[PDB]
Amino acid sequence: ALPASRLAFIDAVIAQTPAREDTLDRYHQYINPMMVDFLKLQRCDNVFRSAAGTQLYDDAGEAFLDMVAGYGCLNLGHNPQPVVNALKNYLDAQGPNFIQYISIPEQTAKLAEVLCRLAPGNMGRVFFSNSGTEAVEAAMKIAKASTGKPGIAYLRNSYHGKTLGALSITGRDKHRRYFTPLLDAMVEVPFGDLAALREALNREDVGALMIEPIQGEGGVHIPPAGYLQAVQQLCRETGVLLMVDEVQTGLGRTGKLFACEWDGIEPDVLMLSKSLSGGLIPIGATLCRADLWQKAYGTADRFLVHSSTYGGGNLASVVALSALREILAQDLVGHAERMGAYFKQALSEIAARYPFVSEVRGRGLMLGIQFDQAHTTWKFLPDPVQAHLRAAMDRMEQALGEMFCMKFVTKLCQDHKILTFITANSSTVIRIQPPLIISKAEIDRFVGAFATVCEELSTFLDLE
Amino acid sequence: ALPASRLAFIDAVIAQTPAREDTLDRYHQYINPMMVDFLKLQRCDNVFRSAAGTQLYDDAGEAFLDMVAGYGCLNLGHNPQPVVNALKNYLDAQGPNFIQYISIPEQTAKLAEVLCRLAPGNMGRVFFSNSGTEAVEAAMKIAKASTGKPGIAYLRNSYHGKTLGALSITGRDKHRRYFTPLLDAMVEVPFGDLAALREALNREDVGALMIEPIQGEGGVHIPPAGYLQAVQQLCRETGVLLMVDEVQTGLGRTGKLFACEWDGIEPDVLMLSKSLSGGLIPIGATLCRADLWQKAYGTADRFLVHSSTYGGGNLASVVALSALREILAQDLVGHAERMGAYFKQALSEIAARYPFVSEVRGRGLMLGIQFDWHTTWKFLPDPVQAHLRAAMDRMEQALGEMFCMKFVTKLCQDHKILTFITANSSTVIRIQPPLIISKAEIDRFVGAFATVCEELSTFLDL
Ligand SMILES: *Cc1c(COP(=O)(O)O)cnc(C)c1O
Ligand SMILES: *Cc1c(COP(=O)(O)O)cnc(C)c1O
Ligand SMILES: [Mg+2]
Ligand SMILES: [Mg+2]
Repeated sequence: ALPASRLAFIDAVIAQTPAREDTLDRYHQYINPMMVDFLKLQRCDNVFRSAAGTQLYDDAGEAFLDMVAGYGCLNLGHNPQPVVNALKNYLDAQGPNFIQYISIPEQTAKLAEVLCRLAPGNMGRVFFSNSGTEAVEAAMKIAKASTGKPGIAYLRNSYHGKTLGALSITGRDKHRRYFTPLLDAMVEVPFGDLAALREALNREDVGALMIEPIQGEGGVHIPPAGYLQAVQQLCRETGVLLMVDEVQTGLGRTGKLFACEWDGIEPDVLMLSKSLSGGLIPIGATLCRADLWQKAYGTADRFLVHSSTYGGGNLASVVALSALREILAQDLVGHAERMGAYFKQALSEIAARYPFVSEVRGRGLMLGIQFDQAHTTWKFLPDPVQAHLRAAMDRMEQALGEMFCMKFVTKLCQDHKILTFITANSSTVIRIQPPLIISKAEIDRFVGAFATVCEELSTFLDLE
Repeated sequence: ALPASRLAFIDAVIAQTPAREDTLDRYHQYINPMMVDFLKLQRCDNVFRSAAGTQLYDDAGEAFLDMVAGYGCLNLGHNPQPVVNALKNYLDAQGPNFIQYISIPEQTAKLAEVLCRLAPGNMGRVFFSNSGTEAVEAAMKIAKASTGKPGIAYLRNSYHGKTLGALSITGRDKHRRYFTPLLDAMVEVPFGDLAALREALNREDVGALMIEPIQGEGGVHIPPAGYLQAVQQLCRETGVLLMVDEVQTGLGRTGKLFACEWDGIEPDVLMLSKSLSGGLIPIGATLCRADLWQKAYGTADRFLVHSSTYGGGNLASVVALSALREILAQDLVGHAERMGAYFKQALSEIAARYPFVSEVRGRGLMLGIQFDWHTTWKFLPDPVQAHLRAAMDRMEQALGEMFCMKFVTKLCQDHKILTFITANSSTVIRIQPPLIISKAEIDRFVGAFATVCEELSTFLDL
C-alpha cells in the first residue's frame, strides 16, 4: 500500500507494453480526449505496435495499409532500413550532434551542399530548422530582413503551418479564427487571380510572395495552365521575392524531385520538410539565394539573428542525407510519376460512375478525391428563435457533406483496414497520399475497396 | 565536364571523408560565412569528429571540455549510452514513429502521463512539438484560446525563441529589430517590478503572463527574494494565466527537477525542451491544466486546431522518456545542486581577486560570470560630430564585448575549454555544462579560469 518512488514508476511505465485500452485511457486523460472519442466514433481507434514499409501493425498484429503516411513525412515508408542504418551507425561512431553553433557541423555542411545543388533556382544558402512551420518562419524572416518591408502576400486556402508567424500567411479561417490579431501587413490574394496579385504585389510594404506548387491542405489543386510562371514573371516585374513552399510537394511526391520542376519555377527562397526526415528525425530546411542571405544577415550584428537550438544538428542531417539518397536510388521519383498516373486514372474511372464523387486531382502521388453530396407554432416563435434554428440547420446541412466523406474514411479503415484521411483546410477532400514505395498490388487493392465503398454508399442513399 | 547524375553526386558527398578545411569551406559557402569567419577570429573554428559525455574530439583526437552543452540541451552529455540504446532498440523493433495524428501513439502517451506526474502544479495535458520556440508558441495559443484575450505580458530581457510568435514576447531588441511589426497586444513589463506588472496584468487585453524562473539570456539573474511567489499571487488576483518557460531551467539544470520548485511556483502552463532530447532528437513539450485545455480546445471545432506533423512522434518520446529516466536514475538533480554550489563557491573565490570580474550568479549548474586640431573638431559640421560621437561611444560598449570574448578565446585556444556569451547579453559568459560534470572537471576549469584571469590583468596594466 506504500507508494513507489519516481524512478520505479517511470521504470514500470517505460518497460511495460501496455494494453490498448490502457493506452487509450492514457491519451484520453493526458493528451486529447476529443481525438480519442473521435477515432472511436469513426471506428478507427488503432494503437500501432510496429511499422514497416507500407504497413502499420496493431497490438493484435493485424496489418493496415497506410495512405496517410504521416501526412506526408513518410515517402520511404515506415522504418526504412538504410536510413535506419545511417542513424544507428552515426550514433555508434559517437558522432557529435547538437554542436552546430559552437563549432562547424560536418554533416550539416554536407547536406547544405547537396540540397543547394539539387535545388531549383540558384540556391546558395541553407538554414536548418526542425519542422515545416519553422522553415516557413525562416523564409518569412529572410523576406523581412532582406527587403526591409514587412509584408508578404499569400494565396487563399494556403497552408504554411501553425506557429503564429506561419499562421499569418495561412489562408484558412478555421485555423486562424482564435488567434486574432495575427501579423500586420500580410496579404491574402485570391487563388489563380493574377490581376489581383498585381495589386497586392505592387503595395509599398510587400516584399515577398509565398506559394505552394500545389495547394495540399487546401484540397489538391494544381494551378492553372500559365499561372505559376506568370506569377514568377510578375514577381520579377515588381521586385518581389518568390518564396516557394515545398514542404509537402517536395522530394519526389508529385513525380519530380521538386514540384517546381514541373513549370520551371526558379524560387528565391524554398522550403522543405516532411519527408526530409526519412520519417525518422524532425527536420526542416530553408534555402535562398546567397545574395538575399547577404542582405538579410551578412553583417556582424545580423549573422546569428535567426538561430535554432536543435536546428542544424549533425544527426538529423545524417538521416536526411540518407533519405534523399534512397529516394534517388530507389527511383521513387519515377515511380511517383508512373504509379501516380496509373492510380489517378484508375480512380477516375470509378469516380465517373458516381455523382457524389466529383473529381480526382493531383500529380504524382499527391492526390485528392472530392465529394459532393446534398406551422402556426412556428409563425409565432420569436424571430430570434427562428433565426437561430434557421442558421443551425444551414450549417448542419453543410456538415452533412463532410460527414459523408468521413463515412468513407471509416469504411475503409473498418472494412478494409485502409487508412486514409481528409485534408486540414477542406473536409470534403480525401487525401490520397501513399508512401512512394507503394505497389501496383496495393494501389489496385485500394481502387477496389474504394469501388466497394462507393457501391455501398450509393445504396444507402437509395433507401431514402 | 560533364555533370554527374544526382545519385552519384550524393553518394560521393556521403562517401567523402572531408578534411577539416573542406568542411569549413563547404560551410562558408552554403551555410553561414560570417559565422565561419567569426570562429577563425576567436580561433575556435573546430570541426568535431566525435563526442562523449563532457568531451568533444577533433580530427586528430584532441579533447575539448564542453561547458556549452549545446546551449543547454545536453544535461546528460554527448551520446549518453542508455538513451542511444533506447533509440536503437525502438528502431530495431520497428516502432512506428510519426503516427500521432492518424492513430493513438503508445509511447507518447506514456511520456505525457509521466510529465504530468512530475510537473509542478496540476498539469493534465501535454502538447508535443519539436523545439523550444514551438512549445512557447503552443503556450501562447492555449492562452489566446482559453481566454479569448490576445495579449500576453512578458518581462524585459526575456527569451522565448525565434519564431515570430515567440519573438513577439522576447524582450530583447537585438532579436526583434529587423522583423517589426510583431504581434499586437503583447506588453513588455520591466523585470523585478510588481507594480508595472499589476498595471499591465489589469488590461482587459491581457490573458496571460509568461516568465522564466531564471532569465537565461538576460545574464543568469535569480529573481529577487519574494518576486515569483508574489507574481503567482498577482496572477491569481487578476485572473491572468501564469505561464512558465522552463525550457532552459527544467530537467535538473538548477538543482531541482524543475526550477519552479525553488519557489513553489505552480504554473498554469509550463514549457519544456532542450535537454528533453537527451541530446539526440528534437522535441518540445507544453503542459497545462486540463480545464484550461477544455476551454481552449475542448470542442468539435477546436480539438485539432493546434497540431504538428512531427509533434508527438513515438521515437522522440522514447528518447525523452529514457533521458528523464536517466536524470532520475543518476541523481543528477542532486549532483547539479551539489556540484553547482561548489563550482559557484570556487568561482567566487577567484573573482573577488579581480575587479573586472564583478559577479557570479546562478543556481546549480546554470551559472554566469559578469565582467567589467582643436578648431578642426570645432568646425566640423554638426552631423559629422554627432556621427563620430555616436560611433565612438558604441565602441565604448563594444570594448567590453571584446573583453569577455577574449576570455572565451583564451579558454578555447590554450586550454581546450568551450564557453559562450548569453544570447541577449554579451558581457556574461555562460557556464552551463552537462550535469554529469565531475569535481575534477570543475577543478580543471576553475584552474584554467584563474590562469586566464591573471593574464588579462597582467595585460591590463599597459
Ligand atoms: C505540413 C505543411 C507545413 C508545416 O509543417 P509542420 O511540420 O507541420 O510544421 C507547411 N507547409 C506545407 C505546404 C505543409 O504541407
Ligand atoms: C532556447 C530557449 C527557447 C527557444 O528554444 P529553441 O528550441 O531554440 O527554439 C525558448 N525559451 C527559453 C527559455 C530558451 O532558453
Ligand atoms: Mg463522378
Ligand atoms: Mg571582483
